[PDB]
Amino acid sequence: SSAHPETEPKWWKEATFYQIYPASFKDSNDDGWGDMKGIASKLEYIKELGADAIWISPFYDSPQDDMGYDIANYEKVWPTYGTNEDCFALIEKTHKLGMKFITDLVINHCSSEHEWFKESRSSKTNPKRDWFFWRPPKGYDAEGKPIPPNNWKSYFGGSAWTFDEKTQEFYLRLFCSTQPDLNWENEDCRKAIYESAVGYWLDHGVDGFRIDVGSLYSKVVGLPDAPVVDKNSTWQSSDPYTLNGPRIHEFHQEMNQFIRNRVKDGREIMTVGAMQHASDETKRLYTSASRHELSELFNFSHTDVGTSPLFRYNLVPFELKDWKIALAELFRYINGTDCWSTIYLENHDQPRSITRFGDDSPKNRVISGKLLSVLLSALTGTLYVYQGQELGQINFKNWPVEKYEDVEIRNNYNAIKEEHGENSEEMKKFLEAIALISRDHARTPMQWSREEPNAGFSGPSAKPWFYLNDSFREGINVEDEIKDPNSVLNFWKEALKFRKAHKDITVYGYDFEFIDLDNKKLFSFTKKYNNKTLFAALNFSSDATDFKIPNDDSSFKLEFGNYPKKEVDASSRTLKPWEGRIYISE
Ligand SMILES: OC[C@H]1O[C@H](O)[C@H](O)[C@@H](O)[C@@H]1O
Ligand SMILES: [Ca+2]
Repeated sequence: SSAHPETEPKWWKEATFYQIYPASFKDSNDDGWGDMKGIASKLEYIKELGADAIWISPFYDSPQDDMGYDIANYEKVWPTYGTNEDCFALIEKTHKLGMKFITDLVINHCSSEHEWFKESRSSKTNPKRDWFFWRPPKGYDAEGKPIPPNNWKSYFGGSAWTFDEKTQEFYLRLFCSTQPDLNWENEDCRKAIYESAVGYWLDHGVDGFRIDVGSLYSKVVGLPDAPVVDKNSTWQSSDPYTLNGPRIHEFHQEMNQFIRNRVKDGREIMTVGAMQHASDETKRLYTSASRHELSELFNFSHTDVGTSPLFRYNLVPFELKDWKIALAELFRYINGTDCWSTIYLENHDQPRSITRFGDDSPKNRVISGKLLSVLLSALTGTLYVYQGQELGQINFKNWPVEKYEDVEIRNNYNAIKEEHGENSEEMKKFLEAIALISRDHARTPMQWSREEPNAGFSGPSAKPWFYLNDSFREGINVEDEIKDPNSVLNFWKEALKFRKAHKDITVYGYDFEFIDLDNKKLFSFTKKYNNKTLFAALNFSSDATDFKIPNDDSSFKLEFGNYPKKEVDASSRTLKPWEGRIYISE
């Protein structure tokens, strides 16, 4: 383990994080929106699951045009969630339970309702004009409408610019129309961002930050028209000019130094960057401890599988190997370095992992949910569990498009309508995809009980902010799963206990090697830690599947799996349907 600097322990390397989506976790006052008192009341549940830390999605004052990711004030809790004091009390309660607390740092962009933008947009001459990206129209079209400065596509569809009538210029918004991008080229802007979004929260005791689209802060000068890579789209991905831009490391080093100098009590701060995509070299530049940038990052290749590179909402075929390789992108690069990795399958931007990567049928949803838990329990990196993942939550079914809340759905729908027609092949493909891929599959209220109609998320008379998934009626809820010894919840409790007990090789294991990489059913690998060897054999299929242990002898003992502990023949070399096994040799 000496030629493996990545094995140096840190609280944040071996912490299991639980991600809370505040709108959808727990309502304490029957207004249909989750809130901080709700979260506080459920911290014991999170601790009992086995979590070491929580990440709460944005709870700051926000119009909710992107459900919190459009922030109007970094220093004020959205009143519907509570007061600032409620938040400080929540941080303290988390701490007093022996858990760490990270907050979501959303500083590529802010709300157009933020005072910075209200000032910026007020004239062309004000001190904050250049805190955002303002450009004149490229020209005017044949109908007299202003043409945006370039061809860039919003992450939510359509143009990445919005026209301001008052000042007669467009402003850049990679996200929704009310999320203007902050101009990191402006040093005064960067310093104000650090003070408000970072310093305030450090002063109030956070243990770290999850950094929203942290790879987007550096725009290539001139904001040039992007390559026309999609021949059936008006607008084009800005990635070459916005993703991992030339100043991105400079900016992350500066922010890291700010954090180091602002902390008052010497505590260890974790940063996890949602960096989206990066070469292995770029990943190392971000997460090498000696670089003083990020602690770790999320890379999205494993959650991209089965979606077109040109458009997330066009489905494409994939095979198990594609997912194996994409998952391994998270962690293989750290081998023999001072870098660190993340491990996750779900977040508030993703559909449910059982639906995507298991089998959500009534027959297989439990066993395949447990299989995914076996996989994640054994992988190197900081593990994240998303609210409801531990219950084996699945995608919702048969929802009409108008039922979806997500601005990502609404804006993409409207762009397709405009470009291709509502009754088009392009629309049909989109509607097919949303049923599998929409962020909204993550966002239906948390299911605490079988109680009609709100599943214990709120009282029975409340109208939830977003519809319940019918799955609560099918036993996917906290109360029913606690009482079922065979539940996905009780299994996740076991998986986290197993991971912690064997943390040297589960959390810090190295020299990851695939076994039978091409296999369309078997996901198998080994890892090392000094004298120890971990071997995984995981059957992602309803068919029985054979496996071999490389250098198989007598030392390989079965330490964890999803089939009944007393019924499994450890010497057998065929996995049952959806069976997973972790063997450890010493
Ligand atoms: O902040 C803009 C977007 O950034 C990331 O994708 C966030 O995780 C997502 O929820 C948000 O819509
Ligand atoms: Ca509420």
